[PDB]
Amino acid sequence: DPFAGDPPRHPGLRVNSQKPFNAEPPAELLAERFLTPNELFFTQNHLPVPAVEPSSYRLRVDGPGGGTLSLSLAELRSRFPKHEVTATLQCAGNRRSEMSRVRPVKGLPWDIGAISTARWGGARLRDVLLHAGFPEELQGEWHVCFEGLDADPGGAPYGASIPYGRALSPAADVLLAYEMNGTELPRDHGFPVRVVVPGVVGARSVKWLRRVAVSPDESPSHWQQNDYKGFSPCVDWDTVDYRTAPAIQELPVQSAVTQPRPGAAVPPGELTVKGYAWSGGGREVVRVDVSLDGGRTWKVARLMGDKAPPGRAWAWALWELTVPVEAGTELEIVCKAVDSSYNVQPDSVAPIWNLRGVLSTAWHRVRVSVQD
Amino acid sequence: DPFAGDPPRHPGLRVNSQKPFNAEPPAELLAERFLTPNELFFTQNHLPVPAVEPSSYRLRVDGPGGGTLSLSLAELRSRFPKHEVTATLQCAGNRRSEMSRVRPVKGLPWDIGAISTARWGGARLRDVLLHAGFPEELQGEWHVCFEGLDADPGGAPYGASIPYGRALSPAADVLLAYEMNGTELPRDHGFPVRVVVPGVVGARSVKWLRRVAVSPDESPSHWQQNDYKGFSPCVDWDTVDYRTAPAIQELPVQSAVTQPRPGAAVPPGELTVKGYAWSGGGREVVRVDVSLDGGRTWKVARLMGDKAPPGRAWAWALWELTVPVEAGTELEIVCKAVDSSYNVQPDSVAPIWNLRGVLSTAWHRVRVSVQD
Ligand SMILES: Nc1nc2c(c(=O)[nH]1)N[C@H]1C(S)=C(S)[C@@H](COP(=O)(O)O)O[C@H]1N2
Ligand SMILES: Nc1nc2c(c(=O)[nH]1)N[C@H]1C(S)=C(S)[C@@H](COP(=O)(O)O)O[C@H]1N2
Ligand SMILES: [Cl-]
Ligand SMILES: [Cl-]
Ligand SMILES: [Mo]
Ligand SMILES: [Mo]
Repeated sequence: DPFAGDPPRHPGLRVNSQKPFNAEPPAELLAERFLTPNELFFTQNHLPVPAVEPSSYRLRVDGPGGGTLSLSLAELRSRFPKHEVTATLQCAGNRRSEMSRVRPVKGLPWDIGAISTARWGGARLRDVLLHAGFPEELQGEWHVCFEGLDADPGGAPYGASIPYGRALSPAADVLLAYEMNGTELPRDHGFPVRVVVPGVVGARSVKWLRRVAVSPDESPSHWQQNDYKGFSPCVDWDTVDYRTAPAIQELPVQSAVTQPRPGAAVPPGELTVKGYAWSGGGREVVRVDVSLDGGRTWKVARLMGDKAPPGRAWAWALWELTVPVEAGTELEIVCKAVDSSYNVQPDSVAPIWNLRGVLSTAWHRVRVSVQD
Repeated sequence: DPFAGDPPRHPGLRVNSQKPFNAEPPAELLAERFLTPNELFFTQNHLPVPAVEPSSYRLRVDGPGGGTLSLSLAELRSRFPKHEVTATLQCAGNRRSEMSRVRPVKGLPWDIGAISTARWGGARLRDVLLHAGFPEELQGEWHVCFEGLDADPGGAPYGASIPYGRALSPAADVLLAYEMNGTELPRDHGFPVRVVVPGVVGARSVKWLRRVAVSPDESPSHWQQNDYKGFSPCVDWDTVDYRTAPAIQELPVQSAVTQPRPGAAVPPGELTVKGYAWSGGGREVVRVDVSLDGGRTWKVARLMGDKAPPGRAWAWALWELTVPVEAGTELEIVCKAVDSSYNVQPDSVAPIWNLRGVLSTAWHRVRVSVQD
């Protein structure tokens, strides 16, 4: 059994796949803290988790001339000044289950928790590429490809890429992280090294990093070429052409209600509605609107989190609204967020449906009742 | 009469205000060419158009030390290498009239044409600021403020600002343009010099430029402080607080059908539906979905325009779809676009309504009939 070596996990996780392991924190905890504890941080693994011996570990990074720099874990910690970045990882498949309610899709049935936040610490990718000899700017469209230590039966490793410009930008904060929420990277989250690409879909943050290579083309791996792309709602498995859409990089504006939960009965009087909101590309969320009546009237919720500099809002904003509720009434609780370029979330799922169930950002609707 | 000196305009424009002059090209022409002819390019003036004598004209630019560089038109053309940028200007109030159909708003009643595209030529703002002595990077949050030659009765000039980082970035392409579609700037469009801020709302492209100043704060002008901001649909004229929302800079994904027009009767057989689509922040539009039945089924339209580099899609994409139509049927034609960070347009206007009628990006719906 190729999965016998996997780490043990926290017992309260909402597991949707045991092998390979994929799970999300329970929604009643998801937004309980700004930083998600390492043991509740959602996990997405495509393969068995690699067992890595710290000192024999080497990160291979290909130089501009065809040579190969070979860094050990200790050298990565001491050569480069440690940088810390608090960033939210949201999986492309977050909220896929709401899509399945319209028309079945292919994929892990995530609810609203394929997203978590953490303070990451490690080397700036930028610094590692400069040390390897690359210039700050290459002419044309270049990419930085990553490969993990985890590989399938037939030898292919999980892989992804980001544009060279993003890798080199001081502002973009791309890290080769070896620390998570102040402790070392847990095995499930990439020990000893992973890439963390703030503002960008989870798929690009390659875990258990074994190689970094600069290339004129995107990563040729299956997960970069033939997956994680958005299509028209009309497209199906026989008409789908992966060359007609760009690989998902930055994600659109997103939000969900974490309290209360669907079906709940809530005491009359006052109700505190809580949730998260986030946007890709470092775009700050500037407002969250909340509705108790299915989206015909709205009030502005209160935002917490900490103002990050412009174009660098890598972390979610948690929100709450305490509102008056009348005994024996029916509520349809809805939330929607607005980002700094004023992008908004769409009303319904059907018009954004796609065969892979990714990019599910329609309003989150929660139905509950007020106790008599 | 303070407006006696205004330029004459093309006779076929859809004028919504004569003084000050505000007009849009007729929708049947809007998307007829990729570059909008200077005489049809939409015009938004807040005040009378300034009469400027070329040789006595001086652009005042404040240096880092409190000094003042003073450039003439000839020096602006010869000191700095001319750069050309094709960029679409969309006004914050575009499609405001669709908002008014839900609940009256305050503002010029634009239809779908408060948007146009042109090839601009002039000095890079960047180069002008470096010549003035500024560094490529200032610590903290800085702004570059602009003031036009046009001023109200009580002396205040039209003004706006953009973040310093945007002004200095080579990639961002901010220009002090003196040419438009190969000829000199027409008076209505800012002769002799205007700022052109690609990917950003029209309001920031200050026309008839008289001053450029770097400041730790945003432009203090009315149009930067107490206008051009987005609010919750619940907010009204007595609860509105302009300090709770950011000045609009980058705009969200947008699209509209230009052919056919509402109410048209179209021959049976085949129908070519045409329109535009655009997104702010240099984000390319990657798809346009078109529906003939009110948005329940969709087909992918065909895109034209020319692939710009990543993060620099400053120009709209024109689109068309030739579709089969049955005699004696009713059609509700709808279009929606998707940008490179996968942002999408919302289904309905009501949930994005705001008191100023700005940021109108819900699906454009056109109802027509097929002739028997
Ligand atoms: N090596 C490797 N990295 C990977 C993956 C993987 O299967 N293998 N999954 C990816 C995807 S789809 C996601 S959403 C994130 C999730 O990271 P997390 O498990 O630490 O939350 O890891 C990315 N990095
Ligand atoms: N000096 C000056 N610049 C200005 C304006 C103005 O009133 N005065 N209007 C602004 C706004 S709201 C818009 S939408 C654009 C429109 O530019 P255009 O008239 O060339 O299309 O100009 C901007 N620049
Ligand atoms: Cl997934
Ligand atoms: Cl307006
Ligand atoms: Mo993912
Ligand atoms: Mo405007």
